[PDB]
Amino acid sequence: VNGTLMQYFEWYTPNDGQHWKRLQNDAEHLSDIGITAVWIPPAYKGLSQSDNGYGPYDLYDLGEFQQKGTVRTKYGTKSELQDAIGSLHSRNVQVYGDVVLNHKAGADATEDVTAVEVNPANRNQETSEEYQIKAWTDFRFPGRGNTYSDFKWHWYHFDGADWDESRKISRIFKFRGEGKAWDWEVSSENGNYDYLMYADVDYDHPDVVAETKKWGIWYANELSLDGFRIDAAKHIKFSFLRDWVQAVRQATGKEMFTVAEYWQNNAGKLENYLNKTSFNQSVFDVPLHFNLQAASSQGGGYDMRKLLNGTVVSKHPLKSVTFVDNHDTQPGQSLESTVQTWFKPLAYAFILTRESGYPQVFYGDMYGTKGDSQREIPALKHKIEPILKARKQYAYGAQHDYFDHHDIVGWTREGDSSVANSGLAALITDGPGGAKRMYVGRQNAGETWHDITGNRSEPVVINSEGWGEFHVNGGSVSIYVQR
Ligand SMILES: [Ca+2]
Ligand SMILES: [Ca+2]
Ligand SMILES: [Ca+2]
Ligand SMILES: [Ca+2]
Ligand code: NA
Repeated sequence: VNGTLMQYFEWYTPNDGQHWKRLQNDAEHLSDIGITAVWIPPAYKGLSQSDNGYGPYDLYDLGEFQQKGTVRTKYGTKSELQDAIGSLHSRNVQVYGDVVLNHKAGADATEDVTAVEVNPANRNQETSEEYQIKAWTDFRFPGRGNTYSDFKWHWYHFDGADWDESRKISRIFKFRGEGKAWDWEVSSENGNYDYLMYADVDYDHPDVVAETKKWGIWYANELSLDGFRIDAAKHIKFSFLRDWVQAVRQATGKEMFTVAEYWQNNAGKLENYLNKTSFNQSVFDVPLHFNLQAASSQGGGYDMRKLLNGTVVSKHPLKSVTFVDNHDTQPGQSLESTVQTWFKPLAYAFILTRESGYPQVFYGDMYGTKGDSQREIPALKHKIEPILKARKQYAYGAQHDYFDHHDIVGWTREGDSSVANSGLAALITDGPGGAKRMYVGRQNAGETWHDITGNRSEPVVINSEGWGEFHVNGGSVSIYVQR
């Protein structure tokens, strides 16, 4: 059966501490609709209870130690998360944990550090003489003590930070120590993009490297994780991420599927990351997201024949996780670039019914986003579920592509003899509707097919040769399958 990932959170998921309970409760629904793996938000204690997890304070605190004035994380307690995972597993759904290793946030105290400022546009350039700062680098874990790990962090485990408590100024500070330098290889944007936010981990420090691998193995074993989602990969030494994934696989003996968030609309840079990590991990198909977003925003003017241009799925399908939107691209967020609602079902058809790539459904698209703009994403589950059913029950067999018109494009799947009544014919259009003759396999001759989305009520009969004349409404999607 085809695999389908679900990102199970959005930016505005509530800080009610009930998200793991929500997931546990949704396990049956997710398995029923065909989700086979869930990517959960960072599960460890952030700089505050309300942090989404991307400002992690203590990786070893999964919502079980009193730190930051709370036991639970934003999402709930450790036991609640373990219950959610147990429910998913009972329904043959896997769980991928989010791994936030770039930086640490929320230090317990400052320390005196010799530092230099660097150019924000070229971090390889020092722009001040050395001076003393007070940086937030002492991480002591007062509520955990030595439980699980007696490692304590200090300035020297980091390459830099962006705040000096002495002068109360925000700059990119690079620390001075013994052979300190920004890590390589990382994205070359801004000269060296090792530094992003908070206190940047130094992946040159041998103790840090060993400790982080130890943590990775611990985290997998503690939650019985089936794989990982790596946050902010372009800001972390690539050979380190390569080795870290391998270390966890060696210890567990498990596949440990991993997808990295390498946030760059550049297929060539994404391919470089794949090479530098020995093709041991997938990447999100950032270019495809941007293409889909472009099509959704040009009011019909986008050349739909070009949807696959420059995408990772077109070049390294087996290493691509395709997606429509995420918590960073949703309205009001840092990488805001939302696929417009009218086009969203078309985009889901594109990632869920095509043969290549590992598609990811976004919780915010299914259930809606709860931000404060007058342009939040509505709950589109009623439009995505039919497309998920198309994936689960019909998207099998040989695929034929029809990227042959500036608005109306489509593809078919012939079905597989081992999946009863499988096969489909999909059409999408960014402009006025119309028709397209497409081949669905001579073995489907004479069959009555119908649009599983309900957008069109008229059935299509496959002729004696395996060709059907399919129809799509304007700015819409139709996916035809056996009646
Ligand atoms: Ca370094
Ligand atoms: Ca970094
Ligand atoms: Ca067009
Ligand atoms: Ca058939
Ligand atoms: Na670093």
